[PDB]
Amino acid sequence: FHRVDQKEITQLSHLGQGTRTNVYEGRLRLRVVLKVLDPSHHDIALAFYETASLMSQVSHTHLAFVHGVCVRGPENIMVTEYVEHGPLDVWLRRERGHVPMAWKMVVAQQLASALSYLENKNLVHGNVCGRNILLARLGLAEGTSPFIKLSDPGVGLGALSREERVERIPWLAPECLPSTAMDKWGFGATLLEICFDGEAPLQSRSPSEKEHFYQRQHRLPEPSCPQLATLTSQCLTYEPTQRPSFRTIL
Amino acid sequence: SFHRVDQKEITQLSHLGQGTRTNVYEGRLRELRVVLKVLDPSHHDIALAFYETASLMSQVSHTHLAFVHGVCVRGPENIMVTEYVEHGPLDVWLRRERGHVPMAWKMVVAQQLASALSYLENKNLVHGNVCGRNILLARLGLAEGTSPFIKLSDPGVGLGALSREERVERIPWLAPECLPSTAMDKWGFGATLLEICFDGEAPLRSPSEKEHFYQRQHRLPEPSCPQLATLTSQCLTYEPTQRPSFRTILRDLT
Ligand SMILES: CNC(=O)c1cnc(Nc2ccc(F)cn2)cc1Nc1ccccc1C(N)=O
Ligand SMILES: CNC(=O)c1cnc(Nc2ccc(F)cn2)cc1Nc1ccccc1C(N)=O
Repeated sequence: FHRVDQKEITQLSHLGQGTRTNVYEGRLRLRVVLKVLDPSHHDIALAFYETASLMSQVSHTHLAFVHGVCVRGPENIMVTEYVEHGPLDVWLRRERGHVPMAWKMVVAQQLASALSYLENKNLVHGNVCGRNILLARLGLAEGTSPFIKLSDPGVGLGALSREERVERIPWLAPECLPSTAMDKWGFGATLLEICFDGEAPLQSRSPSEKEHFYQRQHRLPEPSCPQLATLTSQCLTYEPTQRPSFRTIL
Repeated sequence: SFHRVDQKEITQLSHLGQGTRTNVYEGRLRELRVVLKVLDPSHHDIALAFYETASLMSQVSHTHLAFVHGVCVRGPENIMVTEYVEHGPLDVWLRRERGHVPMAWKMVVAQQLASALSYLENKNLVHGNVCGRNILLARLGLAEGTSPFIKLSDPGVGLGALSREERVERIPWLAPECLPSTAMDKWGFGATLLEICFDGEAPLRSPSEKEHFYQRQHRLPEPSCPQLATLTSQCLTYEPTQRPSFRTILRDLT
């Protein structure tokens, strides 16, 4: 990745928080988003640099751009693309009950296209969820279509604690609780989240209840949209090898 | 004239901005995404000028003119239900993108605006409120890379119903002969080309200073873009009859 000097960036409004990060709007000497990692252990910083490296070596219409990394004292900052309308799950909740099925199907194909590209290069995202799908275009006007970008996955999944992995249920693949196959589960859980207008299954459950659900191999709900019922059931199987490829899904 | 929309058919969503005696909101029409132009509580003569705009826009059809769905009366509020475009007003977008809007992009917008105005001129219809704020971006042409697409918004409350103070606030888009005809839209068009060339920074100042500028017949700046210098000078002439027709302007833009 490219090294960004702190003199080149300006930090502005707080947008949200990610795993061990704070997300801000900023400027790059361009409007950008700064993902500021908390003062962390070197294993976390390394997992953060690996994500920056991954995202800097890939290029796809539906993957967000990474400008580089800035080290500012104990803070590691990923300088990333600012996407106009921000996270999908937030927008879906605000528009609940008024998002058509045809709109949701365009998003699903766009996400599957980004993930087919990653699968073809044997690259793992590991954090596919509605919060990480950014809306570049809303597709609300007649004769327009939405346009998404999959955000970077942030701190790599391998560096997170068990508690953080439990917090990621139901997007977390069950084999990760104790491969590219994990993104098929994340994709399936995100399609459920989309079908339910940004209300993910198991959102009102405790960490203990979420861990129990996976330990007993309980299966996530069938979506309310019949067009994605078979696809989600095939993606949300506990046996990773039985999940379909993104070429097939797409 | 226009379709009547019952308030049960509309949902009022987020505030987008304000126009002359109006508040603009995003909305839904039973669904389609729309924009609701909510007129302030007004006298009957102001409401009538608002209905006249709704009637005008409902009787015309052009790919670069915004569609009007109809009018809803909600207590003392008159609401024009209009077409929603994804990216909003041109002047706002230009200021945010200042310094990286190429000249070829600005020329597509100019041709598209001249096309809408040639259509109105051919029907002897006056817009009276051509400005960057009223040019709506349906497409930026950036994600797909294929060029912008605009819609000229409705003119809102008819210019004839506004006060002198409101007309002075509309300088430099206001034609000077309107301070105390389709010719007025050439001036508005010319002032909008300047505004576009300057990345949404229009020329001109206090109301008194703007009124003096017109009283002394001072001429607006020459644009920084040499491709539109002659066209703007011809459109921004104080003698209305000396302004070129939109048929001519539209052929010159090719
Ligand atoms: C790689 N780039 C991004 O992740 C990114 C790009 N554009 C954004 N626009 C935006 C626009 C309006 C608004 F109100 C909020 N955000 C937000 C972004 N991140 C987030 C922002 C907040 C919470 C989570 C994320 C995240 N998943 O990182
Ligand atoms: C006839 N239809 C319209 O005029 C109209 C259509 N679509 C819009 N989309 C949009 C999308 C995102 C956003 F941030 C803001 N706007 C804005 C519109 N009006 C305006 C909105 C604000 C201020 C003035 C006008 C105006 N000139 O009336």
